[PDB]
This record gives sequence, structure tokens and C-alpha cells, in this order.
Amino acid sequence: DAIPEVKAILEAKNEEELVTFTSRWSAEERKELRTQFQDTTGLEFIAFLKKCIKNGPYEDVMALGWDCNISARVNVIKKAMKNVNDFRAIHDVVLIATPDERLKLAQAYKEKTGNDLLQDFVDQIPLTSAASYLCHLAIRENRTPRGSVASDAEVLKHNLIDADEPDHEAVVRLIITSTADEYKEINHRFEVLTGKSVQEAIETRYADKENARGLCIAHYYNLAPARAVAYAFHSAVETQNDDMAYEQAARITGLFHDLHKFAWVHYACWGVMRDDILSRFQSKEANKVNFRDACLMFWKLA
Ligand SMILES: [Ca+2]
Repeated sequence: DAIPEVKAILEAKNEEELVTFTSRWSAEERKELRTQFQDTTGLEFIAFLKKCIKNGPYEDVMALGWDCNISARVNVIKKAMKNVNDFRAIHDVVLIATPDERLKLAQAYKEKTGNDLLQDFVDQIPLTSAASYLCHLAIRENRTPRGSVASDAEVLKHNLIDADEPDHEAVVRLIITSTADEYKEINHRFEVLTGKSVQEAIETRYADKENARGLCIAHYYNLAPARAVAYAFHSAVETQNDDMAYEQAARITGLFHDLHKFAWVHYACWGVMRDDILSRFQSKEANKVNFRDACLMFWKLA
């Protein structure tokens, strides 16, 4: 087919071709292609790419969108726990997911690493912060009605506003195991009481960035999975450190370009996703030079 073509693009490390090439293929087409390639060459397509092109945010976005979604969420979690835990990356993978998605993950993990996902969290992730409770509860509780809207709206405007130290497990559970419809209400109630949006109240209350972000992600998910994905991309765009912002931006693009392709509709809250991609990602560092376009391509914003 055109399998030989890409196969030559990857050896030549012609990052520019790879983008256009990848622009043609669709979700299912891609999976097909990936296995076809491995038969016609004897090379597992992803690892072959992760070994052919530079290394960094560009390689990241390509080695992510070019793969099976859950498979990726697995490699993201795998890498996120190495040294210190990349709460931003773990959060992304398990907060912006449907019950079925986390399920397929627990499964894909158990068979890629051998161990059960929920256990590794207990081992590697001590339960200290809102950040760590988010990682856990996201895989233990399921959204279910409490029928105490006004009651819960107080639970937040107290733990995020009045209380000295916010009961983290308390607040993470309220958001995680909350029904999307009850949450529309809870949230609306909170704005009335406090006069400020939960997002603000979170970011204002949690100095640690990973914790304010993780909480804000969970919160925006209960209001629209693409909104959670928008907030995340925005948090990546406004990050001053290039290695971090490109890292974050690559992952989020790589894990959600298809799943929540209309995230740019919600990004309007902060500006124009397409404009902000064109503006923010101007780096000249080799491994970052093409990310801008790989990113635009996977969001059909080009
Ligand atoms: Ca490489």
C-alpha cells in the first residue's frame, strides 16, 4: 500500500512529511495501517517511530495519536510514575475518561505490566494531597446521585473558601462521584453562594499547580468532557516553561484529538484554540520546531 512510504519518512526523520502523511488517515484507518505495517516489515510501528524521530514533544504527539487510545493511556501512566509521579499526566489519563474507558485501562494495564492498576496506585501514590486522592477515587468510585444539591454546594464553599485546610478526600469525592446532572446544579448553587466560579475558588485555594489543575479538570469533566480537555489544553498553553507546556500540549493532543475533537468549542472560554496554538508554540529548539503543525493537524485546525 502506502506502507512503504511512511516507513521511508520515518527513517529519513523527515518530521515535516510525517505530519501531512498522518493527516490523511482516520482513526480506524490508522490502527489497520499500524498492524499492516508490522506484517509487511516485522517492525512494531510505534516503537519504530519512537526510535526514528528526534525525541520530545513532537515524537510524543505522534507516538500518541498514532496509537490505540487505551494503549496510550497505558504508556502515559507507565511513564508518569517512573521517578516522581507526573500528576498532570496521570490526571489527564484517568479524569478525562468514561467508566468504560477506565475499565478498558485497568485491563490493558494488567496485561501490559502484569499488575493491577489500582494496586500500583496504592504502592507508588501515597494519599497525601487532593492530587493523590484524585488519582485513586477516579478508579474506585462511580458517579451516583446524592440528592443534596444545596447541601453539597456548601461542602465546597467551606472547604474551598472558609475552612483553613480543605478536606481533600472530602472535596475530591464530591466531584468525582457526582452525577453530571446533579453537578450542573451543585455548581450553579456554588456560584450563587460564593459569587465566584468553582474554577477560581479552586485555583485561588490550591497553591500547588498540579493540585489546582487536577481538581479543575475533574470539575470541568462533570460539565462536559471536552471542557475538561479545553481547560487542560489552556493550562498547557499558559505554562511559561516550554518543555512543560509542549509536553502537556503534546499529551492532551495525543490523547484527545479524536475523543473530544470539539474541545476548541469550549476553549473559547479562554480564547481561540487555533490562534493560541499558532501563537504559543513558536520554539526553535529542534525537537519542538514541528510540534506546532503536528498539533494543528491532529485537531483539524490547520
Ligand atoms: Ca526517537
